[PDB]
Amino acid sequence: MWSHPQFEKASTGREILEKLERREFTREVLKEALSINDRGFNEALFKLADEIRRKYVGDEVHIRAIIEFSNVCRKNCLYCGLRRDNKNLKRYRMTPEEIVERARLAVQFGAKTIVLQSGEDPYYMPDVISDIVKEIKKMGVAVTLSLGEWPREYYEKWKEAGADRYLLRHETANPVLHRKLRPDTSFENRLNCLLTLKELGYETGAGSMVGLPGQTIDDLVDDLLFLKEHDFDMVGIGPFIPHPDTPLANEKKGDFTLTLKMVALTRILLPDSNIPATTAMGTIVPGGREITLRCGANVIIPNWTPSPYRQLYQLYPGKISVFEKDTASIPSVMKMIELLGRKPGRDWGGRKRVFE
Ligand SMILES: Nc1ncnc2c1ncn2[C@@H]1O[C@H](CSCC[C@H](N)C(=O)O)[C@@H](O)[C@H]1O
Ligand code: SF4
Ligand SMILES: [C-]#N
Ligand SMILES: [Cl-]
Ligand SMILES: [Cl-]
Ligand SMILES: [Fe+2]
Repeated sequence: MWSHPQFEKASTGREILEKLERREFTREVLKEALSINDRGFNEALFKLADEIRRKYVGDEVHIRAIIEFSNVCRKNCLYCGLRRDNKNLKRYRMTPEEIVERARLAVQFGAKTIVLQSGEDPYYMPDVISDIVKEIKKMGVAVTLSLGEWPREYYEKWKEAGADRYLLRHETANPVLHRKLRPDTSFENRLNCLLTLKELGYETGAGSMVGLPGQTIDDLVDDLLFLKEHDFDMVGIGPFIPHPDTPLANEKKGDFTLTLKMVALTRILLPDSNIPATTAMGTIVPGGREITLRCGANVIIPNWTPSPYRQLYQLYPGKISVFEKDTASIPSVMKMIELLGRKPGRDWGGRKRVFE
């Protein structure tokens, strides 16, 4: 019987980069790009993604100020510190006046988008959110909501109240793992929400965690292909960070390099999308968001949740630095952007269609 030797690894890695540069995004090519463990291949992939980012989204790093206004959640996701079964966390809700005034302060510090994010907290839904959104829209900025899965009628009310964008990370495109990790719901529910949000005219954001328990490289390829299929306006990617007060406490943490390759491939697949350097990337490696901004990301989301709430929004350990004042994050990220040679966004930074 005759032999079947593999190709040399250097020549394989060079061929994969060429396929990516020519935009031949077959499953095998995406799988091999995520499986190669070579510093020189990875650096060339990050440079390709940085090139694409320069050409189709430019040098602005858009600043979105987030206010995490309630840590109450009716769901029980196995990865999240806010899951309802975690009784070892003090819960909070901000008043609408606190939220609106905190948003006004971020606008005065120069944020051109306000992100409102919460647990799935029924107290607010739908009418308290609508009132808050109407007040923030009078400040002349964009509004992004990130409130979870709700009925079409609620999404429609919030669009009429003026909301521009909605971030609903898809978490994992594998439906069997999705149901195991999110026992209240399903990938079909999550996708139907994203489809409803797009049909209503929101700019929509999806995106997965990298390194979840049970997730394989083939699953990460399916996440990339799902993102490509829908041409999402925004994509939020970060590593899974185990939380000690959850069932996943003892599982492996998501790997930084693999997550950065996911960000880089997402930029290559979706050249004009908005891609944050997420909080979780800054949690796992010192300077992690700065690195990610050189590997295809073009958005940063400074934490604008005020004390004493901000330290209770404990999605994962290490998320909040207790050492600086709760107005430090917007000037800090502006300094970071300056030192990278980039500039803050000039307008609201909505996704544009310039590729093709
Ligand atoms: N342990 C963990 N590690 C990393 N990211 C996590 C995490 N737990 C939650 N997250 C991320 O935090 C995001 C926001 S949770 C708040 C918004 C809303 N309840 C929703 O679920 O969409 C989730 O989309 C998820 O990707
Ligand atoms: S990920 Fe969102 S829905 Fe799930 S428990 Fe956390 S806050 Fe609730
Ligand atoms: C999220 N950053
Ligand atoms: Cl946004
Ligand atoms: Cl921050
Ligand atoms: Fe985020």
